[PDB]
Amino acid sequence: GKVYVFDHPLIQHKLTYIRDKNTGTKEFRELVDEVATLMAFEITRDLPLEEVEIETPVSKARAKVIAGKKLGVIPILRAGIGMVDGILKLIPAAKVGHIGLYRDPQTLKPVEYYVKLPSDVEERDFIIVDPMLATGGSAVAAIDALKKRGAKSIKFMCLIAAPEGVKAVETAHPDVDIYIAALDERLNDHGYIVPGLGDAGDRLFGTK
Amino acid sequence: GKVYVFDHPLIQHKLTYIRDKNTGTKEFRELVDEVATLMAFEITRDLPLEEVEIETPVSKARAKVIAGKKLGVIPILRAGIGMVDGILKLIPAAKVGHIGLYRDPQTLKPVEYYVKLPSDVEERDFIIVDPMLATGGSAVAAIDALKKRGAKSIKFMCLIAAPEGVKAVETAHPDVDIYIAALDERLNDHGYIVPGLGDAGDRLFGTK
Ligand SMILES: O=c1ccn([C@@H]2O[C@H](COP(=O)(O)O)[C@@H](O)[C@H]2O)c(=O)[nH]1
Ligand SMILES: O=c1ccn([C@@H]2O[C@H](COP(=O)(O)O)[C@@H](O)[C@H]2O)c(=O)[nH]1
Repeated sequence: GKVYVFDHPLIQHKLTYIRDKNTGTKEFRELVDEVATLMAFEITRDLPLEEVEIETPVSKARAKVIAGKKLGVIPILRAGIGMVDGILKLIPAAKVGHIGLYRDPQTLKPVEYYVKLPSDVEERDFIIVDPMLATGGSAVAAIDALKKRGAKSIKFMCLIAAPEGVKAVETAHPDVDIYIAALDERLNDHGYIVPGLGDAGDRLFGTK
Repeated sequence: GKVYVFDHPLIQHKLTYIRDKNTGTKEFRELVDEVATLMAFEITRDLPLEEVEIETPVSKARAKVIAGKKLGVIPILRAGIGMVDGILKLIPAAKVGHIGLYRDPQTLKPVEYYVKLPSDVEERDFIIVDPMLATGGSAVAAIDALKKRGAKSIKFMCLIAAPEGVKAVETAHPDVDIYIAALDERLNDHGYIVPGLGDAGDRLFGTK
């Protein structure tokens, strides 16, 4: 599918401090939440409009309201929770589901481990969120997880992504669009995005 | 100058409930604040970017930060304060100035009455805010007020505006751009925008 880069100068600005190694855990946490809300605005620019008829204190009028559709925000444990409340600010109605993944010794990919979703799965559109899209491993497992439960609308959103990871998602799931804030250049032997921002989880929780 | 209409479906959605006569003062207040923050995002999409060199926990990097410029938010008493904090959320650094206007018995236009601005006036760009742009009377008086103090960058932003009021501003100040969320059709004998939303001040403060 297509990848959308959100280049708003405010996102770009906050992203810079998010990357800087000197930004402590508290600022990091707060900055990600902010960039999360900002991207939520850009992404929801799609929401279908239906027009009703209201009546202001002056006269009647033809206004518009949001189409009426169910939304689902699903963070990938653990660094994923860092971007939920930010999105929930704009869409308080959206339901929140979580997904855990485990990794085995001699394997090349993560695997579904813990899944909790809202019961109306078949109906609502979902947005899987995770700060980093590296090898695409965790993202793919997560989407496979959702498709298996029958959600037919899946979008992925992250701050920073690596080419390989984007390709991994394209290949495995061409029907899923990707929303990123920046596309870095590559991965290193340990799987970190370069230049990236280090370990999202540690920077967020300030703990292991 | 040019008028920019922000048609984001979220703004359109919230605007509808803002107009509805049945929305009580508390929701109104809160809804305006929200639409204010949302418009603040759209308007600041301009902010110039300068690129610095940071160093993430993984490697060095070339990032961008906001140009560095001073901003001023100036509400027109009284319904103007309803949109300040919403904007301040995105730009906490911006300074806040107020402007009061009085009206005399046999006159056709408002007039500067109370003015308090940050001292760096000559330097910073300002955004005058007021929920409604009706006859354009109050807006013009307000801009005249700022130009007289030597601010050379002035933008006007409101929720709903009437054609006459837009024209009034164009005529009196062609160098000021206008940012609105909706352009209604006309004014009635009492000066209210049709369909509009009634008296912004009463709906906001719930008092006279
Ligand atoms: O530089 C990186 C790369 C990955 N991850 C995290 O490691 C997990 C594995 O991503 P992936 O390698 O499966 O793409 C994801 O939860 C992601 O947030 C980071 O925190 N920093
Ligand atoms: O329908 C309207 C028209 C105007 N005003 C308020 O009355 C003042 C006068 O605007 P104007 O007639 O000078 O344009 C402004 O502060 C504006 O917010 C309203 O509350 N509702």
